[PDB]
Amino acid sequence: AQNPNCNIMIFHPTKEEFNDFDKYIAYMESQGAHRAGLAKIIPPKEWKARETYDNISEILIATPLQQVASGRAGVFTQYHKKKKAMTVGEYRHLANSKKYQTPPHQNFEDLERKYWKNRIYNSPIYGADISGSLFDENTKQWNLGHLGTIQDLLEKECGVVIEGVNTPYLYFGMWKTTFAWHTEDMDLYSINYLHLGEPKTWYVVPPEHGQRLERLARELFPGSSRGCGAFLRHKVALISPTVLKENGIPFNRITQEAGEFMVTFPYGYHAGFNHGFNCAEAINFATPRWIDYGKMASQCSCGEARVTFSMDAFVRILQPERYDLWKRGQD
Ligand SMILES: O=C(O)CNC(=O)C(=O)O
Ligand SMILES: [Mg+2]
Ligand code: NI
Ligand SMILES: [Zn+2]
Repeated sequence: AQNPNCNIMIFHPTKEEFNDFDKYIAYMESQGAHRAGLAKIIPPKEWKARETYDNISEILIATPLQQVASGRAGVFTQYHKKKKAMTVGEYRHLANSKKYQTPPHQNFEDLERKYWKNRIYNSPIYGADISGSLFDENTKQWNLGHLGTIQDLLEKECGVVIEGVNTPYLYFGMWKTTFAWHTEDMDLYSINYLHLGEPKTWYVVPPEHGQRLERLARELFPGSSRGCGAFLRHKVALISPTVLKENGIPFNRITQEAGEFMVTFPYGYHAGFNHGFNCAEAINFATPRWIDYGKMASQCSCGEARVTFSMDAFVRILQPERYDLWKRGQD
């Protein structure tokens, strides 16, 4: 078996290898990459997402989210308070203000120490889940607005035509903005490109060990667990690397820099934080190997997780027994 310790793998495709997206994903999996839950892909040196980022300031963040924490430094939840609309130029100025800017630090490890010590004492503002793309239409390779759709994959593998669409989303971050422990909707893959700015640190649990993370989360968030049988779908819970180590949970970490892609694999729990002002683009995708994960994915039926129009069809076709109860949650 390849990559039996489930380490995060880093790939450096040539421009020739960067032509065929599906083929490269299948290659990475042939080397065991999926066992980690997360891989990094450094694009060929000749490739670019677009010519410049000079003209993005007028993108609107219609509903910036203030991420307010509760709990202890290593075990906390966050709630998202809605704020008034602002442009990306206005958000960048806010991220760079004395109140929100990255503190002085020695290196990424020192900054990670400072994040886990101090995150709960601040409420950074995140622009999340903004439908759109920053890839130039002329970028033909690994353009996250031009991928094969999940509805087309399901149709190709299973023969069933379904409604729904698959588009990318933009993320504008600042120091301490946080993504909670989660897998993707329907345990899909994700791909994330860091277009510009400061890094993003990721933590990930190997898919084969995801249930260990779930059992710890039920112990650490016991009222949330009683409220919902898949409460990590709410995307609110954080657990630090120190707490994971104290409880024997297998995980890995890596820092993504501007210009780099990350891929998350089916049922790879992940969480992380931004180092300073940045912009990322991400989308879900599927492969043939995903189908069985989609059939087994947990679902939130308490009604908190509330997700896209296109997830309906996935549940209806892959999980017809759950359909009924999951849609009672979504209506
Ligand atoms: O970058 C972010 O805030 C969160 N993104 C992801 O969870 C992803 O790409 O799967
Ligand atoms: Mg603009
Ligand atoms: Ni994700
Ligand atoms: Zn729920």
